[PDB]
Amino acid sequence: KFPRVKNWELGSITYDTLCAQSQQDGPCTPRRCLGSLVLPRKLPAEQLLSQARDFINQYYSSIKRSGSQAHEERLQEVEAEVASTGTYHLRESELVFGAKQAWRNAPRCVGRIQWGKLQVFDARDCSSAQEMFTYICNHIKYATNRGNLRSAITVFPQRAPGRGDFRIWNSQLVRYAGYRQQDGSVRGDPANVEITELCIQHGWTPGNGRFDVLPLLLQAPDEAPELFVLPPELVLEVPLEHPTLEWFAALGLRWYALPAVSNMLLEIGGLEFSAAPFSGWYMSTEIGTRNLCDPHRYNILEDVAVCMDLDTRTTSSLWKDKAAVEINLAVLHSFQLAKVTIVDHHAATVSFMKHLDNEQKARGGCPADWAWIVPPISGSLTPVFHQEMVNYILSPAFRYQPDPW
Amino acid sequence: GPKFPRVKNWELGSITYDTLCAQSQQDGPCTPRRCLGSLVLPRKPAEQLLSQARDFINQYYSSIKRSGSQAHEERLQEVEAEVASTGTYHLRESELVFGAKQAWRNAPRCVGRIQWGKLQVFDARDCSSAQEMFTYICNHIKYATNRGNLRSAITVFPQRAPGRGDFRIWNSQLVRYAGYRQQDGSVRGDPANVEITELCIQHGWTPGNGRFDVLPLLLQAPDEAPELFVLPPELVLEVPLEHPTLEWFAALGLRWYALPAVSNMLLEIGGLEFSAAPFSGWYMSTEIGTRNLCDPHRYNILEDVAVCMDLDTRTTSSLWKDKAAVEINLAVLHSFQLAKVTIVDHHAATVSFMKHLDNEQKARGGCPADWAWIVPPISGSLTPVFHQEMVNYILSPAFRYQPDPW
Ligand code: HEM
Ligand code: HEM
Ligand SMILES: Cc1cc(N)nc(COc2cncc(CNCCc3cccc(F)c3)c2)c1
Ligand SMILES: Cc1cc(N)nc(COc2cncc(CNCCc3cccc(F)c3)c2)c1
Ligand SMILES: C[C@H](O)[C@H](O)[C@H]1CNc2nc(N)[nH]c(=O)c2N1
Ligand SMILES: C[C@H](O)[C@H](O)[C@H]1CNc2nc(N)[nH]c(=O)c2N1
Ligand SMILES: [Zn+2]
Repeated sequence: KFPRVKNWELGSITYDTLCAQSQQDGPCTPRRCLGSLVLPRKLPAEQLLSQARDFINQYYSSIKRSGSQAHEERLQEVEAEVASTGTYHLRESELVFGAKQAWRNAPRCVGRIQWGKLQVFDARDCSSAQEMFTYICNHIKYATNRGNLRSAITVFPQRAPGRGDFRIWNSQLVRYAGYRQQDGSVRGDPANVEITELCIQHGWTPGNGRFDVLPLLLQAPDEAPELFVLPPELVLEVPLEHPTLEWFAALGLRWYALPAVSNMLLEIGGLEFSAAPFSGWYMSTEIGTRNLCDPHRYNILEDVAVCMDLDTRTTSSLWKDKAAVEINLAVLHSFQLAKVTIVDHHAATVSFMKHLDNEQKARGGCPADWAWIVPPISGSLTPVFHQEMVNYILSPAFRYQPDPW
Repeated sequence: GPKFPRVKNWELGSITYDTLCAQSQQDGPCTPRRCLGSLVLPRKPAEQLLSQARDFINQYYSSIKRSGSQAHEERLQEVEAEVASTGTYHLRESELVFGAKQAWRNAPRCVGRIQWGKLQVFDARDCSSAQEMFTYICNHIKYATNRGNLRSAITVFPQRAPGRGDFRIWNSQLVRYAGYRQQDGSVRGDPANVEITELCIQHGWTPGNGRFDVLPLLLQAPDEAPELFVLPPELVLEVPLEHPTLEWFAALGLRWYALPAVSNMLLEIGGLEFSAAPFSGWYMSTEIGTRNLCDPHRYNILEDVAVCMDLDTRTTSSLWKDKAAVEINLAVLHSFQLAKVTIVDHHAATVSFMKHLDNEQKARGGCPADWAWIVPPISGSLTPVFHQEMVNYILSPAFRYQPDPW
């Protein structure tokens, strides 16, 4: 059956027919919906072959050469390579297609209007932690681009039958240290406690600030991970200040410009890429609301509210909501002042809406995770709140994977 | 671990398993291929009734700790006999009270369920005219409103009968503002209520022309055309909205009623279907201040308020929507507080729902919850529910949606 999808602000209706191309089951069953869960409980030739035929068919269709000679000779190659090695390799152009399709298909991403514009670095000729680091520095410098950020992915070597994975231990290329203190509390970023402690275990000298940029633990197959410190001039950071509130700057708050995920797995045509770091630019709510205001992140709300002299003693003064708004404004202002790319949650979701329309004409649907797509302040003040969404798994995909340790 | 969904809170790092979902005897709209949890409305008796009935009666006896008893098996026999010979059956009084509370308890879209055990149940199963429905409704509103100190209540009209037509309240709520369609194509009042306004008029209501005219009730007794009834203005408590520091906000003439009372839902118990059974609580302040006032397709006042606040409305990145919504929300709380009318802010409320989650975990092993509806429409991740995973599934008794009577 094809689901009927309504926008409640406008009374408009479409049908999702794309969802019929899902070959992978999600977590819901008719007895119970599990769609607000972050993770899956879950976490041979014939089947690799079919995902591979499917994907190649996807690529030749994409360049409008379906059923051509080049298409059939390419299905033959793949057939022949699997048949004798139990695996195959992608052509650079195909990889480029798969990476953009994997972004296109990511249901938790509100930035997909950008999906066609992705700089793809091929790093499948990497054989050491050393090389990885080199590739990673070039990715950072390219993506950062003096504040004029540009989407990029760098694809390290695929997983292989015999052997350890290429991995980046860090969850992001830039992350702040979180230091567990004696009295139970955390200095710095509570989300990075464990990865901070792993870096110390492998011989990093720690700092003691709240914004110490972490080193990278890079691991080549079956080897101990290796520590690399990023050169400080490569990690663009943005000092936080407020348009009108003068003391805010005094707070010493800052955030880094580049959001680059480095622990997710990229799957294309049955092949898996355990190290394939990707980056775009931040939506300000990610920093203003979640990273600074989550109670299990930097948890700055009370501090800000007090500074604003708000009545902290009760929920009904709405001091939480008042402070959160200024912290998001301070993030937008500061990024705009330091000429670094940022998108607010209204502009972002408005363009997500455009993307839904585009996909509806292009593909007959768009898989989307409503809980992730709707922003964390002002949900119903943005258009996506009012938009129904069908969520499902298409391939190429980005997946989660276990932590290497 | 156990083969029941694992459920995680990402703020505290705590885990539970929902086993309650095992008791669900009704499929929702999702399947392994695609999740449909975000649709408001997905999709659209004989031997079926009996087993729905048996199930309910079994729940009733458990709740009183008499499962397996003689009174329990006799009740079962009594229900079987009745359906054997009439196609239907009837609930004992305390069975209705249990079921009505259990239906509120089961409703995945209600954040207010810490309150589920406290519900005044008005048995109106004797009611036999639209005039009488009106008396009952008025009694409900008086009781529920209690001069500002609101009280949860439900009034249950007679059940669907096979061969006879339904009791039906046409209004979606007991209290609703009119929406008048203009010549320029805009709406004055509440655009949500454009259809029910035009039906009131067709049935001979003489209409007003304000932004906040209280609609009359269109009430339908079995097999009769519906009849029109005007609520006496002294029974509809309203709160004029002001802001604690922005002195001009009172000048906008915004107002809202005290009593949220849903009147178009179907209460199903044991297979029996109560098509008219309006229930009411008190508001969480975001329903008024954020949805009713700021939705683009409702009163849509965000721009007006931001202009008064002298915000830059020509650019998204000034967060003018965000600042104005906050203030409108503070104004809803401030004004209900001053007027001594019960209201709860979205912080207080979501907290009490986390408590309710923990109570239900112990009592029943889980709690059906609709995340998109539980999370408030401003300040989501500032409330603890945002960080709580939730399992959604259908349990009976239940409030269900039903097709509009026209
Ligand atoms: C163009 C700038 C981009 C913006 C503004 C953007 C926006 C976002 C946001 C707000 C999230 C939710 C993040 C969170 O709550 O942790 C997200 C998730 C995601 N995005 Fe993007 N995105 C951008 C570019 C990209 C690119 C280049 C890729 C991949 C090539 C990508 C793939 C993903 C994926 C796979 C997720 C889900 C991550 C997860 O499950 O943790 N996005 N995006
Ligand atoms: C005591 C104070 C209560 C509060 C604060 C409250 C809160 C809420 C809220 C905020 C909603 C969502 C409203 C919307 O977005 O349309 C809701 C929905 C709902 N509540 Fe409550 N509730 C309360 C009492 C009740 C009572 C007494 C009942 C019935 C006995 C009830 C049953 C329901 C049901 C069935 C829905 C879903 C309505 C729909 O899907 O259209 N609640 N509740
Ligand atoms: C590409 C991109 C653009 C942009 N604007 N923002 C992002 C940020 O994405 C993330 C930020 N922080 C964390 C994540 C990863 N979260 C995965 C959920 C998860 C799974 C398993 C364990 C766990 F602790 C957490 C992604 C990424
Ligand atoms: C009891 C109660 C307490 C409280 N605080 N708030 C409420 C508010 O409940 C509602 C408010 N506004 C609208 C509704 C009705 N929602 C119906 C959604 C819908 C739309 C279209 C078709 C359909 F079948 C169903 C309920 C009810
Ligand atoms: C439990 C819940 O699903 C979880 O908190 C989700 C909600 N929505 C989200 N949305 C985004 N973009 N990112 C998140 O981390 C989350 N967290
Ligand atoms: C499309 C989406 O399902 C819809 O806008 C929902 C979102 N969450 C909601 N939550 C509540 N409480 N009330 C609503 O009307 C809605 N609307
Ligand atoms: Zn689902």
